Amino acid sequence: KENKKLLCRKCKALACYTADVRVIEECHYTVLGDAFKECFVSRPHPKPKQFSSFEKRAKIFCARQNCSHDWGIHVKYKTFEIPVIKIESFVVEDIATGVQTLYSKWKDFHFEKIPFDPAEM
Ligand SMILES: [Zn+2]
Repeated sequence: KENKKLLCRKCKALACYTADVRVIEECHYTVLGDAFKECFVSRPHPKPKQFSSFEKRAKIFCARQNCSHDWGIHVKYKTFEIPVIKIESFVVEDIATGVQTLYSKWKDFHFEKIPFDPAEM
């Protein structure tokens, strides 16, 4: 469908657009672009889990002051350090109507799911 906005569930700030999204291994969504790196901060994790396709390194959070809502983890995939976000952490809003949706699982959120390509980086 049309491009869509993802807002910090807790603080509503603008995180990114569906267009910036890319999918790794079919069920891991990351966000291309520098703009997005301006929205979250990484906090190292002392007891990182051990996922299958990537290596966890930290939890990322809304940069916003007095928000710091949990958005997801930051990882090493192949040779890139990239974020991996949780849909539940956001609110999907349609630009032209402001209708906002709360998804709990990407399986249910339906947009153009472009497979992550190292080209774009
Ligand atoms: Zn926030």
